[PDB]
Amino acid sequence: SVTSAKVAVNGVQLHYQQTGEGDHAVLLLPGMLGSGETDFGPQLKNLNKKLFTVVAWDPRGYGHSRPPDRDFPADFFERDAKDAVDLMKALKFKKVSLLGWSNGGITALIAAAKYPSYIHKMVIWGANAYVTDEDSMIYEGIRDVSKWSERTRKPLEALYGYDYFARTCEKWVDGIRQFKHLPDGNICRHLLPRVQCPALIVHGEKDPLVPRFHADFIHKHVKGSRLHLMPEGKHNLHLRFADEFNKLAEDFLQ
Ligand SMILES: [Mg+2]
Ligand SMILES: [Mn+2]
Repeated sequence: SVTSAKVAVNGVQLHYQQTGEGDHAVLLLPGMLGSGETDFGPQLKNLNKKLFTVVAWDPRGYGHSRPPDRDFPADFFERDAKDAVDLMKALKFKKVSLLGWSNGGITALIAAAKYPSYIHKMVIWGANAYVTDEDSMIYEGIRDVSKWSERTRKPLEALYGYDYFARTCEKWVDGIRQFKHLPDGNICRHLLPRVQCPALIVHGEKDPLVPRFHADFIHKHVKGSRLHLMPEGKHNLHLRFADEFNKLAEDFLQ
């Protein structure tokens, strides 16, 4: 049983979903253009409701956190990280663990580094702490939503409507693209050494959007982190292998 609602945080009404009664609060952070509704169906239903209290948020401009419309300033990842922790604080949790997928994992790495006393543990997958030419190219091939597989496009076209969907996707490529021009193509390489909580980095060896070197780099610099490779996993491994991923995360969080 899942409840959806909005809460006022930093000038925006953020939408989120909540389920469970457990004393271990967990925030599910979605990837680009994501939402609790489209990115975390299997988690919101299957994660142990006895052990955890699960919340899936919609970053401003994504999901149902509209208005406002999504924009991508130089600090958009840090802004999402602030909103994410302020949202959990708004919901009265005193500490939380984080499950971050893709851009959501980047956000989670940032939150843990900036608000270490608030974060217990974290599980991230498909994140990249910087942008390279290989990434830049990958993102260019993702730009046009029309070129997306009817399956991957259906839920998002339904959520936002084509126009907003395709357009936001464009601004995202332009937004994630801006980092290549900073020293080291940096997004958060400098914050990895500041992550102080136990971290589990999962990576699908067949992930087509994020090269494995990004998972190896984050494992290397996040002290005490563990890196788990899934031979058949792709970028959406928590959906394609929900039961397998869920056990991995639940075993790690306890
Ligand atoms: Mg360098
Ligand atoms: Mn929502």
